[PDB]
Amino acid sequence: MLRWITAGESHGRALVAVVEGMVAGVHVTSADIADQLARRRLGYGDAVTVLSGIRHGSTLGGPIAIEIGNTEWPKWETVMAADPVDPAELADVARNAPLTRPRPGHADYAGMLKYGFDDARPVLERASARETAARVAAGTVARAFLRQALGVEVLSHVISIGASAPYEGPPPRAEDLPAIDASPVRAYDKAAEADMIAQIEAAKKDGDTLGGVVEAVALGLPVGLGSFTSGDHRLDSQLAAAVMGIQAIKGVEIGDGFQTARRRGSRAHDEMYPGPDGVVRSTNRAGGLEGGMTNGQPLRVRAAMKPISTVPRALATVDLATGDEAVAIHQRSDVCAVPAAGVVVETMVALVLARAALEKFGGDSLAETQRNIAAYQRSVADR
Amino acid sequence: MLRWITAGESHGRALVAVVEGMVAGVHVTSADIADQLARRRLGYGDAVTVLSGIRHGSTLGGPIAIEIGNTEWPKWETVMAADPVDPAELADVARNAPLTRPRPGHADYAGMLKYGFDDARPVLERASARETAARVAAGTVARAFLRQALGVEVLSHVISIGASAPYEGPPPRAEDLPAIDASPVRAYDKAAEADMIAQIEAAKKDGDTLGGVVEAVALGLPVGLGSFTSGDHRLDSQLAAAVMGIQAIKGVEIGDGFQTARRRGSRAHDEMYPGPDGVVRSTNRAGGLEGGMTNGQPLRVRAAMKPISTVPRALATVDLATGDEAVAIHQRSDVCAVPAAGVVVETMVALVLARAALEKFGGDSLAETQRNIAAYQRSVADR
Ligand code: NA
Ligand code: NA
Ligand code: NA
Ligand code: NA
Ligand code: NA
Ligand code: NA
Repeated sequence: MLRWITAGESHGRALVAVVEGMVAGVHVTSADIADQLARRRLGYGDAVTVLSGIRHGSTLGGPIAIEIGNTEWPKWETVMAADPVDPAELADVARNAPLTRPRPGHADYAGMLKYGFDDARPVLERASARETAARVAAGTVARAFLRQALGVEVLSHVISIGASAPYEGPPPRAEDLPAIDASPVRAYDKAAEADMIAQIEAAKKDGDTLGGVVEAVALGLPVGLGSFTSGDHRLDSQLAAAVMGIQAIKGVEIGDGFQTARRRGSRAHDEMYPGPDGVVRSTNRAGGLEGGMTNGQPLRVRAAMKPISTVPRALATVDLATGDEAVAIHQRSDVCAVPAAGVVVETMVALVLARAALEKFGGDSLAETQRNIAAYQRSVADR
Repeated sequence: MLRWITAGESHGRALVAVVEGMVAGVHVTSADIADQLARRRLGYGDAVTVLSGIRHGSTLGGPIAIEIGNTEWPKWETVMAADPVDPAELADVARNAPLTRPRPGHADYAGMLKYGFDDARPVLERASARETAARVAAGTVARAFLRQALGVEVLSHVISIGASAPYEGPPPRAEDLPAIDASPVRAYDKAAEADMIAQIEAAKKDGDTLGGVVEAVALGLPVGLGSFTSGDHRLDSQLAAAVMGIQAIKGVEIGDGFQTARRRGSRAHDEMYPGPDGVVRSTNRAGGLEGGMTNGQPLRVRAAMKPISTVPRALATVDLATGDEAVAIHQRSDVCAVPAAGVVVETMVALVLARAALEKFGGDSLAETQRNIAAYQRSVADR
């Protein structure tokens, strides 16, 4: 089974992603990884070393380990040293001071209590969204597989930021990605773009921060990934887990999501009609999933992100050392990370889709998986 | 690790739930199970046999197997026979006729293609929401554990059905459950109740069907279930998987969810203040989770359900046998199943919470787990 794991602290030496269970023969390079890491850095308001699992630009079949360096490591090499440091030397280092005032909205408080820590540092170092870089590295392998095996593309666009009027037009196609990635807020629609940029400008002036909604779209999927046989096998379950597990995400929808719940059955679903090469539909309210399976239509997954950067001077907290009232201090200064969150959602979607495809189509090498896919597609067409 | 699995077809002999990894010593009976199954039958518009794992009303520590009979089995005992039946005898049975016209919105089409079936019967039998009965049986064990180990209660109430004005007042407490369960639409609020009942009456008159939004609330949780250490360990990920995997669910939110994404950082989070016995908060926008962990506040999980019963004569489909146009025929006749969906969401929430509690607190018997919980609570209080 395809599996992924990330490791690293925000201010540690490096991050590591390991992907286990990918077939041999998938073409992927350090340059591909770096490119996706560059996309994760997009938005208005990462030295890669492949350590294992890839040879001469082709996966080997074994575990793929990717390291992502921390460029600021020299500043942190004592405070975040793996090995013991003389506590007296450490006592003279201002950077190593105690963080005992948890930020509302973050892991700090619950993580400190959970693990019995008197300092937020060990919590925030691992909880931080810097970890999504390691996710994106892993996701690159999944992306390559999906394209080479299935001709599938995963992209995203931003629906809303702050109080912007949500973009409710049709989703983009793959060929629209260059224009989206060139948008300061990775919007597909120019009117929504302007509205969102205005929201960011206003927040920036007010010294405030914003969240937003993003949509990942996966195109070209075969019918029948996921299953109806149990709750855990439904692809929507799997996608929900992968997307909700992203830092700052507080909601996930498939297709028209919560709006579908307000609609009558007569207008809620996607009717089917005859076509040359199979059943066709004129709507995709379902967002490409029915009964837990891909149905041939674009997969559409939406994620709601809370504002992720803490606001200066606004939020009351408690100094856990004393029990006294305090005010929370920020660790990040960006007004909005929604555009980049879209890229992270793409990654998580790709990983789940790749896993589901390997579950159905099997194989130990790409050529084998491809034969299996072709035979399945033939069997469907011959219906 | 606590694990659950369901088995059964809608018109098979019986359903089975198996729960593995529950501690010995939890008090739970067949009558408790039947009571929760009765709750699953609530809403305006199940013979239980415990086979293993419980002795004299106390769990044994091994796998708990619960069987739920199908009262209509005699009608289906040939059509759904496990063993071969003479195809000629079968050919004279109208009930065994082919279902080759997939219902929009259901598993039928994708499941037929996935598994190479020329009949929807094997798909709809397993995909059907009758399977949620087996979930509720399993969930009863989880509920008992949560109450006995942690004093935790899980309940639900309905937010909206069809185009009703959503209830956005405060959530109920445990002591409100009798009033909610006595409501025809399991609403906490009388004004919202009337609005929802009107929606159902209008749909019923029009020969249409409805979906809706429900909120599960879990009260009394300790701080620090779930973790920030990876995407899969975040409790919101786990809850999202469990809830989105329920039939007909198309969206999941934690706390204020998608609305949080429209708010500024200054008004999006729950500030902390000093209190006698620990940090206190005046808001719960987060819905009881921060950084993937319980934070002490009520857990609030919302689920969006599409309308789940097919509408007579409305939906075009295709006869897969011929390629000809057709109109979809329904398998269920209820206008709205939202109130009951709430009960199923409670179950899935309970199962995930019980699993997370056993992960942190360990133990093989309830008394052992309880000692571990008490010691943790003491250690927190002694901060
Ligand atoms: Na780590
Ligand atoms: Na190959
Ligand atoms: Na679409
Ligand atoms: Na079964
Ligand atoms: Na015990
Ligand atoms: Na609350």
